[PDB]
Amino acid sequence: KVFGRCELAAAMKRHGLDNYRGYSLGNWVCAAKFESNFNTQATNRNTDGSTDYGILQINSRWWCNDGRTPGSRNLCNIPCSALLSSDITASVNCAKKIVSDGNGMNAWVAWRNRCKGTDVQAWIRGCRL
Ligand SMILES: [Cl-]
Ligand SMILES: [Cl-]
Ligand SMILES: [Cl-]
Ligand SMILES: [Cl-]
Ligand SMILES: [Cl-]
Ligand SMILES: [Pt+2]
Ligand SMILES: [Pt+2]
Repeated sequence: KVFGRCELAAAMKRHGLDNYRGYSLGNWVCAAKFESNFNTQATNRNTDGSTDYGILQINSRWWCNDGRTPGSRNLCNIPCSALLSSDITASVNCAKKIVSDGNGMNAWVAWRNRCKGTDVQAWIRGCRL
């Protein structure tokens, strides 16, 4: 499913991401925009052979099992395919684990390069939340 901006904000808010570990909702929406363009079914393969899945492009080396990433750790305890659902629950639950990890949102390269230090509140402007 491809979310609308305000639709995704609302879903993220419901699932407890607004200010999770100090990161305002705009940060999460901005990350989703540039990671996947709000498309739950996005996948991208990396040169190391791992793959990134879903709206937040969560990586198979560490976080989910795709059956083809040798020495994957599956720290979120889920098949990677679960991350492509139109229900964002699994993505959100796993993102919460990732962002608690030490590096915070710098784990998402597009957040670091495209959202960090910007007016991220613009991403929720106009929405009913
Ligand atoms: Cl919930
Ligand atoms: Cl929940
Ligand atoms: Cl949802
Ligand atoms: Cl929902
Ligand atoms: Cl959730
Ligand atoms: Pt939901
Ligand atoms: Pt939830």
